[PDB]
Formats: sequence, structure tokens, C-alpha cells
Amino acid sequence: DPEVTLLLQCPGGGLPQEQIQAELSPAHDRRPLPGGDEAITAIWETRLKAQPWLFDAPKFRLHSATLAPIGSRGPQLLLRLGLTSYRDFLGTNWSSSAAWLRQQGATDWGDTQAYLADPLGVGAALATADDFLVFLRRSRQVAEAPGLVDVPGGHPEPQDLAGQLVVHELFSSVLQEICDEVNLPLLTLSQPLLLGIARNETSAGRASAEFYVQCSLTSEQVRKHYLSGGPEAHESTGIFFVETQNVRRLPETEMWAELCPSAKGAIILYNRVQGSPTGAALGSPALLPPL
Ligand SMILES: CCNC(=O)Oc1ccc(-c2csnn2)cc1
Repeated sequence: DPEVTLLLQCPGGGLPQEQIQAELSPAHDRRPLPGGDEAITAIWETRLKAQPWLFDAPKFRLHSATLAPIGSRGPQLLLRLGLTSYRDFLGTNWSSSAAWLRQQGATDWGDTQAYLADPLGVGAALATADDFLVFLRRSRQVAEAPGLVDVPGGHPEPQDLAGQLVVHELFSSVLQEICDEVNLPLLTLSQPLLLGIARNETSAGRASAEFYVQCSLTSEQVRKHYLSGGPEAHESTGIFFVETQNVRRLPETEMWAELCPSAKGAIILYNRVQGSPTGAALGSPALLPPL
């Protein structure tokens, strides 16, 4: 799977909100482009003169993420974050010259991402009460991964002492994205666990935080909530469910070719962090079939 790389795998089956610190600093921002940020302003002006209804929005930038030594007390993860925008994304990660920018970042800063916006995404492995994960079919009319399979997520917009408010907004945003697209009531959802961070090598390495969320509704009940909103209540064009039993071997199915890179990231981390039992009981042959 060349189109996805794991930056972080969480310990303990996934980290809760109270175990994560963030450092939000202008030291964590994109570097100005070698020939100046004029190239970004040029791409933006051209795009608005074709689609004048488009609007910019602020985004969190991921610089790096450092895990504590395993088994330790106190905070287990530090996220170093900066600020970016949708406009900066269109002029760097989405640019035809994105690979040139990665090479120049390696040469100038020893950092392939130094000239890239790299907005932080969130995504969820969302499990039902009857032990299915939830999947969504992408519109064939949109610019990114048209017609591919996705999981619930998005790119959260800003608004350890500003740090803790930023971690709160990250965890909050994955619940809000599930309520907005799946049309589930907020009270049917568990507090998220962070499984890890995955990079999309088809979007010049922009990263998504991948979370596990449990729903108290069955697959049949989730389907009813999604459809009951009508075609205008969701950007996706269908919902479907795979038994958690069958997620273990998903990379060996014909479904794997239809998954967008950020959804591959969520399923890889779900398999490594929530699946893959460590103990004698869940490890026994009858409960963990070989091959
Ligand atoms: C940022 C919103 N995200 C969220 O709530 O989950 C989704 C999942 C998929 C799509 C989508 C876009 S085009 N075809 N599908 C939209 C939303």
C-alpha cells in the first residue's frame, strides 16, 4: 500500500483525550516558498475567477507527534501543531508541482513537508452495537477520490494552556463529523480513542488522526438515521457495513482497491490497535483463526 504510511501507532488500545498534550506554535507553520508565497496567491486568484463562491478556511497543521516511553505515567503523546488554510493547501499539497516542493524541502530544511500546508484531517473507525464498522460511498462529482469508499471524517477549523483546548476541539470534531454526515444523535456515541496518525502519499503526505468510536445503535438503526435525512442531509451517496470479523482480512478483498487512502489508514490502525489480541484468551485458535 504505497499510498498510505503510518506516522504513529498508539499504545494501550488507543489514547483518550486526557493523555494527549498539544503545543500550538508559529514554529510549527509551513516555511515560505523559495520564490515567495506569490505562487499560492496566483493559484487562488485563478480558482476564484472560475468558482467565485469558494471561501478560504483556517486549518490545523501537523508538524510532528512524539510518543512517551511505553508503560510510563503522565501524558503519553505530544502533538506539535501550527496553522494553515484551505488556500495554502490548494497552492502546495494539491499543486501539480507538489513533488518538486517535497524535494526542495529535503534539500533546504532536511524535511520533505517544510513547504507543504499539510492540514490535519480526522477520521473514525465507527463500530455498531451489533459489531459492524460503518463505510460511506463518495460522490462521483467531487475533485478528491471521486466515487471511492470512505469512513466518517473531515478537516477541523480552529475555534498545554491553549494546548488542552486544541486537543478538546480535535476529539469534539470527530463526533461532530459523525453527527453531521451519518445523522446519529450525539448521545449514541462513546468518547473517542486516538488509534494513530496516517499519511496520504497521493496528497503529498498530508496526515489524518484516526479514532475509534462505539455507537449504541445496531447497523439497521444507523442505516435508518442516515437515510431519514434525505439526499440533502449528506455529501456521500450511500452507507454500508462490514462485520468486524471480516475487517481483519479487508486488504485481501476487492473492496481494498475502492478505499480512499485516509480510509485505508483508519482500517490499518483499527486492525493493529483495537484488533490483534495480546492475551491467551482472545489469542486461542477458536477465537483467532490462523491465516
Ligand atoms: C468533512 C465532512 N465529513 C464528514 O462528516 O464525513 C464525510 C464523509 C464523506 C464525505 C464526502 C464528500 S464527497 N463524498 N463524500 C463527506 C463527509
